[PDB]
Amino acid sequence: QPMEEEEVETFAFQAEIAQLMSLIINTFYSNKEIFLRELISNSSDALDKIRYESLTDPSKLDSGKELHINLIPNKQDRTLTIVDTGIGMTKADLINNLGTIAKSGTKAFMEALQAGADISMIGQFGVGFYSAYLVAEKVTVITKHNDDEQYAWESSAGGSFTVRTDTGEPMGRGTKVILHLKEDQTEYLEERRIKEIVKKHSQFIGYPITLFVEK
Ligand SMILES: CSc1nc(N)nc(-c2ccccc2Cl)n1
Repeated sequence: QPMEEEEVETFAFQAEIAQLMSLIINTFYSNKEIFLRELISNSSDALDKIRYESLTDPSKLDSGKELHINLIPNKQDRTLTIVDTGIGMTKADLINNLGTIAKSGTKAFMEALQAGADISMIGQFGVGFYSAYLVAEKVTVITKHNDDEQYAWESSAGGSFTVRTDTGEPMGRGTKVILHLKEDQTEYLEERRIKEIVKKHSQFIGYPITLFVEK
């Protein structure tokens, strides 16, 4: 094929977010399983946003009426994908919300964690997404909002992330978080383990979850 050209935007994480990511990555924490509760909570919040906004404007569901979460472990590529049909993010929302803008709870959470707080407290500080780095060496976030095109965000930490127009499979609306798991964290690809953690932490979320198991 003749050479194709793709635009990439590389961003630096806000200094404190980068400090938090390094703390989560480079330090042992027990109870890493809470990463799933945090991502399912973000999906649930996104599904509430489109649900309430569609009450006033039902055409916001032209990109899909079904409001749900799918969990997709892939043992071949060692990824766990969390997909929702929530509100999604515009490119601007994605750049702002996933690393460039200082988050209110970052400083406070780092002090709490170092003082011996369990990693489980992360969600209360509004930085729960970053718990993905307890189990993943790389995270890819694919998102589609009614007001913009589909975008792919990705980071292996190291203080930067990239954003590009997604060349992958289009989604009607919502967000897909792809966790590229660390070699020692493959238990999160096991259906019994995923079911255990969803029953323990994610029972009252408001939307149906479906776990897709590879035969
Ligand atoms: C606003 S739509 C949305 N959907 C999901 N699943 N997650 C998020 C989110 C919120 C904060 C930080 C990172 C993400 Cl990916 N945002």
